[PDB]
Amino acid sequence: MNISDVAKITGLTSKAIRFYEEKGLVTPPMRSENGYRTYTQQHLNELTLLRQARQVGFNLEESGELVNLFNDPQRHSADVKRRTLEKVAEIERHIEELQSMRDQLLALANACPGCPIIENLS
Amino acid sequence: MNISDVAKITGLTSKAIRFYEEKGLVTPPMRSENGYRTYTQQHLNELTLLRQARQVGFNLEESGELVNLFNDPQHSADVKRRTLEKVAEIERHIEELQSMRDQLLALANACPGDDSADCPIIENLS
Ligand SMILES: [Au+]
Ligand SMILES: [Au+]
Repeated sequence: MNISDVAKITGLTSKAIRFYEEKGLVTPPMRSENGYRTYTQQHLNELTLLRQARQVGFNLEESGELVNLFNDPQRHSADVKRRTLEKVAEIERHIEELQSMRDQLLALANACPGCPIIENLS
Repeated sequence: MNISDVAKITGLTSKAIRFYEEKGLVTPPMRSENGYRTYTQQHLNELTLLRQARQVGFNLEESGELVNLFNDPQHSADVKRRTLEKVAEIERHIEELQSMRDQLLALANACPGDDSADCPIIENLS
């Protein structure tokens, strides 16, 4: 496949695909007799993984490590699990933060008719 | 007040304060006899609103619009409206993080968590 198809299939922008290549986070694409990029199911898997890991909160470095673990035939599922539970703790904190912001906005909204909001924000 | 005083009082950097002005998000300050910016309590109020609006979820334009409403002599329900949409947006964000947490905790529970290569987490993420 060419980069365009890989994009449509993975839900990543060509920009992003080329980016992960520049960072060395995914297996480089192959070059054809013409000098253009072609990918295989293997590249599709690595990129899919990378996309979903970013979606669930993993940053770049971590996402790359997951690709490494993915390509490691002798990976320890325990290592992946520890990383996943750590990531869960972070998501929990992130949730607590957003909840704290939501309560403050709701308080401001409560004290308002149809302006405490603006007055207290400045 | 000069720009440095405003920075100390609001906690914003002088670069940030110059940025807000450059983007017309706040009222431009006047000039002193020597050509330096002079601020008034109105500037402190706009910059504070802007800093707190951002800290509580609003983006730049939304913050700029909140500042425009602030300066208006007249819109209780026009702000309560914006405020409540920002809350709906946050709740949706919370809903999404919760969903990712549960999904990761489901995969982790299915994980052997041992020295074998079989891994449901890696498998259902790639
Ligand atoms: Au209000
Ligand atoms: Au696992």
